Amino acid sequence: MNYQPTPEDRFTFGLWTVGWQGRDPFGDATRRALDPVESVQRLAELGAHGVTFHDDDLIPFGSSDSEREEHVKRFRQALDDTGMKVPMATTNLFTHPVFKDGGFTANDRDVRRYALRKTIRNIDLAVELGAETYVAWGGREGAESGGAKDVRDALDRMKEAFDLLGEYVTSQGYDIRFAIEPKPNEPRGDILLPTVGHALAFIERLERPELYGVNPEVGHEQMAGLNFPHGIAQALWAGKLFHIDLNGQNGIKYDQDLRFGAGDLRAAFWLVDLLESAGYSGPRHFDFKPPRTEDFDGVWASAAGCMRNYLILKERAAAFRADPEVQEALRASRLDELARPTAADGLQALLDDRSAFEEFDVDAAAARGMAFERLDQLAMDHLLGAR
Amino acid sequence: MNYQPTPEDRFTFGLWTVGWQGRDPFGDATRRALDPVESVQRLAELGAHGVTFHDDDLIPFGSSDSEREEHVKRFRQALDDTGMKVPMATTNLFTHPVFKDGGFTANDRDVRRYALRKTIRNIDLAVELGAETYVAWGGREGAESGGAKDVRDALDRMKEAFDLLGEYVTSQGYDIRFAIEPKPNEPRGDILLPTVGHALAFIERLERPELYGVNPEVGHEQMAGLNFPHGIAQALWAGKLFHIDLNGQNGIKYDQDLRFGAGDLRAAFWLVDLLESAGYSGPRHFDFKPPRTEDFDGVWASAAGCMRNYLILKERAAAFRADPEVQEALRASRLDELARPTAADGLQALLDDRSAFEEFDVDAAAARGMAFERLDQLAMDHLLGAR
Amino acid sequence: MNYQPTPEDRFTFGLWTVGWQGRDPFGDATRRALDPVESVQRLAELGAHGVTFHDDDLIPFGSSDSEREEHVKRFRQALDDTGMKVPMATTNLFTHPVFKDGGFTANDRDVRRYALRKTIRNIDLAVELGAETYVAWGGREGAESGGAKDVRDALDRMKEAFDLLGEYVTSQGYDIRFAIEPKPNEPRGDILLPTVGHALAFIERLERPELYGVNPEVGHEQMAGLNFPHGIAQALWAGKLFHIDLNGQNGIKYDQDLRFGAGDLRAAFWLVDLLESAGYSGPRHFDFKPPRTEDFDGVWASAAGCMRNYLILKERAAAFRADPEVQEALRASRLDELARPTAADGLQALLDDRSAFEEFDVDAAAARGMAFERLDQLAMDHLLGAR
Amino acid sequence: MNYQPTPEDRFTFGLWTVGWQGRDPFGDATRRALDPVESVQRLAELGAHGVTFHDDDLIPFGSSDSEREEHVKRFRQALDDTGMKVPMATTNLFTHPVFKDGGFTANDRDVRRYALRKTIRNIDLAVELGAETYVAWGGREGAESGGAKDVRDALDRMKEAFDLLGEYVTSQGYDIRFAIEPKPNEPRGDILLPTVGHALAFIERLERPELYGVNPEVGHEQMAGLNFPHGIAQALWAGKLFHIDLNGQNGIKYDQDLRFGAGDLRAAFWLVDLLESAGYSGPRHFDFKPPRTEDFDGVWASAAGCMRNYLILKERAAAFRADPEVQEALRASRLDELARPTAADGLQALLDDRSAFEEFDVDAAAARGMAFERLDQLAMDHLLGAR
Ligand SMILES: *C[C@H]1[C@H](O)[C@@H](CO)O[C@]1(O)CO
Ligand SMILES: *C[C@H]1[C@H](O)[C@@H](CO)O[C@]1(O)CO
Ligand SMILES: *C[C@H]1[C@H](O)[C@@H](CO)O[C@]1(O)CO
Ligand SMILES: *C[C@H]1[C@H](O)[C@@H](CO)O[C@]1(O)CO
Ligand SMILES: [Mn+2]
Ligand SMILES: [Mn+2]
Ligand SMILES: [Mn+2]
Ligand SMILES: [Mn+2]
Ligand SMILES: [Mn+2]
Ligand SMILES: [Mn+2]
Ligand SMILES: [Mn+2]
Ligand SMILES: [Mn+2]
Repeated sequence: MNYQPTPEDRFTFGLWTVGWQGRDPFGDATRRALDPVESVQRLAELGAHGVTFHDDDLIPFGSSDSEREEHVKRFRQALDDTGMKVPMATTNLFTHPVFKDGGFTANDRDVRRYALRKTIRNIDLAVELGAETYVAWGGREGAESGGAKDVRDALDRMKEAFDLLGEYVTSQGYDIRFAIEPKPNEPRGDILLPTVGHALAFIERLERPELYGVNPEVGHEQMAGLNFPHGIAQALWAGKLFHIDLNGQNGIKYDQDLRFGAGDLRAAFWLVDLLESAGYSGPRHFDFKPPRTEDFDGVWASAAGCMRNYLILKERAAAFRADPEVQEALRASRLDELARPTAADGLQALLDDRSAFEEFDVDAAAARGMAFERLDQLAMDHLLGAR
Repeated sequence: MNYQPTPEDRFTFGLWTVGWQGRDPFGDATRRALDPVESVQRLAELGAHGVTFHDDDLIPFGSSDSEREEHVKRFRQALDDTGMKVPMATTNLFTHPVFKDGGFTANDRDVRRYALRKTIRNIDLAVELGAETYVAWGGREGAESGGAKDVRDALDRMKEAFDLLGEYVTSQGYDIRFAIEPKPNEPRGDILLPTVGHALAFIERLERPELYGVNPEVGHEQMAGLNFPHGIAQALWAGKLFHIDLNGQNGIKYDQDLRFGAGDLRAAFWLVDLLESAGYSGPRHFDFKPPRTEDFDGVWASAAGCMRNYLILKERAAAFRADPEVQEALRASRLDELARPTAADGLQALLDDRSAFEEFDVDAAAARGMAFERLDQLAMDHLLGAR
Repeated sequence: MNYQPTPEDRFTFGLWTVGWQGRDPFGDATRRALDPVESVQRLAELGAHGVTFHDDDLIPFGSSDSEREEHVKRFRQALDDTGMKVPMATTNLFTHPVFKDGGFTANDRDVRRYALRKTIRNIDLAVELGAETYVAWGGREGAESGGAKDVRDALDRMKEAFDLLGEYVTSQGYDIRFAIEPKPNEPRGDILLPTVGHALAFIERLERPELYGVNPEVGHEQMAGLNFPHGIAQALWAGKLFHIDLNGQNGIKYDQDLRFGAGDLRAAFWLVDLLESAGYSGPRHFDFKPPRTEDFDGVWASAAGCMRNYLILKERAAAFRADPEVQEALRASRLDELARPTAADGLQALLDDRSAFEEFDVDAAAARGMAFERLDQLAMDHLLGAR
Repeated sequence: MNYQPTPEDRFTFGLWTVGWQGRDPFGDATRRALDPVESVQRLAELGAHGVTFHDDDLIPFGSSDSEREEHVKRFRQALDDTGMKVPMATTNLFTHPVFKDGGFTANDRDVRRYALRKTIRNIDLAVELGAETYVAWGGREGAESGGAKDVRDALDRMKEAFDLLGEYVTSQGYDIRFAIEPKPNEPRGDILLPTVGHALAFIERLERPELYGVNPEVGHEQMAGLNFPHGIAQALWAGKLFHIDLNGQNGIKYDQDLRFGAGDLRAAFWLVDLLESAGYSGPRHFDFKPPRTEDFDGVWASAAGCMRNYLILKERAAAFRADPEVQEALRASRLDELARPTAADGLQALLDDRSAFEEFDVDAAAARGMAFERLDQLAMDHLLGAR
C-alpha cells in the first residue's frame, strides 16, 4: 500500500521551495544555495512533473544579457534531460530594496514603470519555456499605516498595471493567462487584495476579465482564519481557478509554508475531495519551505511528503464518495435537495404557492434533524482508514 | 467643545441594538424587552435620524394579519410623532429553529421557498415605510462540517434567491436596492460570502448586479483580522458601498458588537477619514449591543457614545487633512504620485522608454525613504489632540 | 476493526453536553430539554463510565429543599441502575443575571459572598455523590472595558475565594481537589486566567497550592492560537493535570465545542499520544455540544463519535511509538539526547570544558540536519493508517 | 503643549531596534548598518536614558579577544561622552545556524552546553557595564512538528539552564536578576513558555525563584489575542514585572514590532495607566523596528514617536484618574467594593450569614446596572482630549 507519484499526477514545485536557504527574520541561512539544474534533476527523480520560477531565481538580479542567455541554456538543457515542464512562471517584485513600498502600487511612479518592465521581460521568457500561467503575488503592495496609501488610488494603479499586461499579451498573440495570488499580510502590515474574494471581485473591473483568474494558497486564506475549501469552491463556481498553491499552516500566525498535509489535515482532505470531484486539471503546485532545521536529505524528504500526502488524501476522498453507506448518508442530510432549484416554477408560482408560506408547517420542518454528525464521522472513519 | 448629533448627521440604529435583552450563549436576559415605540422616542431624543428593523423585531413571529396591522400602526404613529425615518429594513432568517441549516441555502428545498416568501412579505413592508435599502445577512448559510454543504450548489441556490428577489422588485417597480452583509463565522462554523471581497465577487454573477451592493460591518471584517478601512475603499472603488454597519470589536474572537469607537480606535479614525473624504452619503448605522452588565441608563449612554465617537473622529480627521504640515508630509511620502497614471503614455511608449528599465537607477530609487513614520505620528498627534 | 468503548476507558460527559438545547446568540432552542435520568441511561448504553454536572443542571435554580431532595433521589437511582459514576462536579456561576459581572470577582461584594455560598452547597453535594474533582470555570470573571475591573484587586478577590474554599474542604475533612479551567474570552470580552499558564501561575500564590490543579479544555487554548499538547505537557511537568476537557475547535473564533477529533485532528493525535505516554489516569471528559442542526439521533451519534475518535487515535499513537523505524528516527533526531542532562558534571566542569566553547566547532554542529520532516511523515503515515 | 523626553523618563532602546537594517523573510536590507557609537550619540540627543544590547550586536560573532576589547572600549567611551546607561543586556541564541533547533533546549547536548557558555560570557560583560537585568528570549526553543520535541524533557533542560545561570550569578556575587520574555510563535512554529502566564508558572519551579521575573512585550501577548494590560497586572500581582518591552502590533499576525502607540492604541492607554498607577520604576524599553520603507531620518522620527506617545498617554491617564467626575463614576461602578475583602469576617461567619444566601435577594442585585459604558466613554473622552 504505496503511493508513488508519476509525472501524470501533475505535481510541480517552485525553484524557491526546495531552494530555500533557511534565512528567516531572526536567523542566517542554514543551507547552501542549490543550482536550479540540480533541483530539476532531484525533483524529476522523485516523480515531479515540472518546476516553476520567479525571474530572479533563474537569472541573478543584474545579470548582463550574456550571463542571462547562459543561465537559460543550462536550465533548458536540464529540462530536456529530464522531461520536466515549466507550467507557470512569476516575477520577484518583493526582494530588492527598490520594491520596499510595492511594485505596481509603489507611491513613486518611476518604480511602478520599472516593475512593469521587469514583469514584461519575464512573460517573454515564460512563453519561450512553455508556461501557460503567469502568477502575480503583490507581496509589497499594501502598508503598515493608514496615511501611507490611499487604497482607491492604489487599486486604480493596480488595475492600470494588469490592463497593460493584458494589452501586451494580446498584442503579442501569446497564449498565457494571469493568476493573482492573494495574501492578507506579511511582509506588509496589510496587503491589497487580501483574500480569494478580494482578488475575484477585482478581476471583474479589468478591461479583459477572461485573461485573469486566481492562484489561491492554502496557508494564505488560513492566515485570515477562513475555510480554504469554501474559497476554492467559490473560485471554481466563478470559473476562475487557474492554478493553486498547496502547503500547510497551523492557524493565524506568520506564513509557515509547511509541506502539504501538515497544518490543518481535515481541510487538506476536503480540499483534495473538491479538486478531484470538480475535475481540476491544472498543476498541483507545492509552494512550501523545508524547515531550516533540515539538511539536504530533509529537503528531499519534505518535498516527497508533499506528493505522498496528496496521494493518500486522494485515495481516502475517493473511497469516501464511493461508499454506498456515505451515498445514503448524503441523501439523509439532503445534499440531493441542495442541488435542486428552489423555484424552477418561477416567481409567480412561488408567490401563489400556499405550501411555501400560508400552509407551511414550520414546526414539522424545524424538527427534522440534518444528520450531519453521522455524515462527518463517516468522513472521519474514511480519512483515518477505520473504514 | 461639545459634539451633539442632530438628525442631519444621519445616525441610525437597529431596534435590535438598544433592544438587546442580554441573552448570550452562557446566560439569561439581564434586561426586560423594550417596546419599539419607546426605542423610537428615546433615540429621537438623543439626536438619531432614524431606525431600522428586522421583520421579527417589529411583528412577533406568528402574528395574525390583525395583530400585524396593529404593530405597524403603532410604530407608524411613533415615527410621525418624532420625525424619525426608516432607511433600511432586513429579514430575520436566523432565530427560528426552521432556519437551523440556513434560509436561502438550507439543504431542504421547502425551507428555501419559505425563506423567500418571508423575505418578500418584508420588502413590501419596508417600501411602505420608506426604506431605500434592504439588507441581507445570511447568518445561518454555511456549515460546521465539510460534507454537510456542497458550496458550488449552495452558491447556485444563493444566486437563485437573490435573482428572484431582483425579479420581484423590478416587477413591482420598487425603488429599493439590496445590500449583502458578510460575516466570516458565528453562528455557523464557517459562513458563506465571509468577507466584503467574497460578497463583491458574488454580486458580479447575479442577473442584475446594479441592484446589489454591500453592507460591511466593522467587527465582521476584524473577526478575520482584515483592515476594515481597506475593505471599505475597495467597496467604494467598485461603486458598491450601499450602507454600513458601525461598531467595535477587539480582535479575532466572538462577535462583540461594542459601541462605535471601542475596539480598534485607530481603525475607527481611518474609517471616518475615508467615509468623509469619499463623500459617503448613506446612513451612519450602529449595529451594536449595550453590554449585558448594563441597565437602561447604560443602554442610552452606550447609544449616545456611538454618535459622540463618530463626531469626535470626524473633527480630528478633518483637522488632519486640513493641516498644511500634513499636506506637505503627504507630498513628501508621494501620495500625489500614487494618484497619477503609471503609463498614460501607453504601452509602446513604456516599452521604448529606457528610463523605465535600461537606464533606471535602482539604487538611487531604493535609497529614497518613504517618510511614512513622520506622517503616521502627525496622524497620531491629530487623533489625540496633541495638535 | 472496531473501536468500542467500555466503562474501563473512563469516558465521561457533562449533563449539559448531550443536554444542550441548541440556543445560540442568534437562535432559539432546536431540541427539547432532556431529563438527566434519560441522559444517564443513554450514555451508559453507549459505553460511557460516568457523568458530571453543574449544580443547576441537576437542581433547577430556585428549587425548595423538598424539590432538591427529589431531584437528587431520582438521579441517584439512575446511577444505581446503570453503574455510572460521577467523578467531577462544578458550579454554574454564569447563567443567572446576578452573575453578569462575575461570581468570585463581581464588583458588588454581596454577589461575591452569594457566589461562595452557592459553590459550598454544591461541594457537599459533589462529595455525597462521590466526585473526586471539583471544577471551577470563571466564565463571567473579566471585562469588556479597561476601567471596569482593576485586575490586581480582582486577583486578590479570586485568591480570597479559592483560599476560603480550601479552608472549607480541609475543615470538613473532604477528599476533593479543585481544578481551574481557563478560557481566554467569551462571554466576557477578556476572561481572567486566560490560559493554562495563567492558571498554573495563579495556583502558586494560594495558601494550599496542593489542593489545586488545572482542567484545560482543547478548544480554549486553541481560541488563543496556542498548542494544546504543549500546554498539557507543561501542566503534566508541574504535576497539575487534575482533569481534562476534550472537544474540537476550528481556530480562533467563538467557542465551538465540536465533538472530540473534529477541529485540529493532528493536535488530537499528539494530545492522545501524550496522555497515554505520560500515564494520565483521570477521566477522559467530553465538554462538547452536538450542533443545533441535529435531532436526538444526531446527539447520540455525536457523543458516540467522541469516544470512537479517542480510541482510533489511541491505537495510531501506540502503533507510532511501537514502530522500530520510528524509534530509529527518534534517535536520528536526537530525542534521546534531549532527555539527558545538559550538565550533570556541574557548573565548574562546564566552565572548564574547552569542548563547550573555546574548541567547539560551531560550523560542524550547525551543518547537522535534525531529520524532523522524515520523522513527521512517519507520524502522518501512522495517523492515516498508510502504515 | 509639547512632550519632551528627558533621561529622567527612563526611556531605553535596543541597539538592534534603530539598528534594524530592514531584512525581512521576503527582502534584502534597505539600510546600511549603523555603528553602535552613532546610535548611542543619536539616542542621547533625542532624550533617551540608555541602551541595551544582545552580545552579537556589540561584538561581531567570532571576534578574537583583541577585537572584543576594542569594540567594548569604543562603546564605553560613547556612554561616557553622553551619560547614557546600559540597564539591561541579553544573549543572541537565535541567529547563528547552530541555534536552528534552540539554545537551552536544542536536542543536541553539545549545542546546549555552548549556549550556556555563550550566555555566561555575556553576563560578565553586562555586569561590567552596569546592567541590573539580564533578559532571556528563547526564540528558537520550540518546534514546527509534534514528534521533534518532547516538551517535558524540554522544560527539564530549560529549568536546568536557568538553575545553572542562577548558580553562576550567586557564586560570583553579582547583583543581576533574570527576566524571561515570552513569545507564542515566530520563528518556531510554536515557542515554549508562550505567554506571560506560562513564564510565571515556570519560574515557580526554579531552584531560586526570587532571581527571576518576566520581560513581557506588548506585541507578543497580542500575537495570541490576549489583553496586554491584564497580563501585566498579573505579573505585577506576582511581584515579577522586572522589565518591559514596549511596541505596537495590529492583531494576530507576524511580529510587527511597530513604534509604541501604533497598533492597539486603547491597550497602550490602559497599559500606561497601569504602569504609572502601580508605580513601575524600571526602564521604559522600546523593542521596535522602524519600517523598512524608511531612511535614517524616518528611523529617528520613529524612535522619537515612541517616547512622545508614551508621554501623551501618561498625561491623558493622569487627567483621567484625577477627574472628580471619573472618581464618582468609579464609585458608581463599584470599583471601591472590588478592593474590599469579600469575607474578612471568616468562613464560619460567611456560612452563618443568612444575607449571603438564605435571604439574599438575587433579583434586586441582578437588576443593578454596572454603569461601565458611561465610565468607558469618560475614558474615551480623556484619551481623545475631548475632556
Ligand atoms: C514566489 C511566489 C510566487 O509569486 C507564487 C507562485 O505561485 O508563490 C510565491 O511563493 C508567493 O506566495
Ligand atoms: C440583524 C442584522 C441585519 O441583517 C443587519 C442589518 O444591517 O445587521 C445585523 O444585526 C446582522 O449583523
Ligand atoms: C459547564 C462548564 C464547567 O465549569 C466545566 C466542567 O469541566 O466545563 C464547562 O462546560 C465550562 O467550559
Ligand atoms: C533581541 C531580543 C531580546 O532577547 C529582548 C530584549 O528585551 O527583545 C528582543 O528583541 C526579542 O524580543
Ligand atoms: Mn505562503
Ligand atoms: Mn504561493
Ligand atoms: Mn456583528
Ligand atoms: Mn450588522
Ligand atoms: Mn468550550
Ligand atoms: Mn469545559
Ligand atoms: Mn516582537
Ligand atoms: Mn522584545
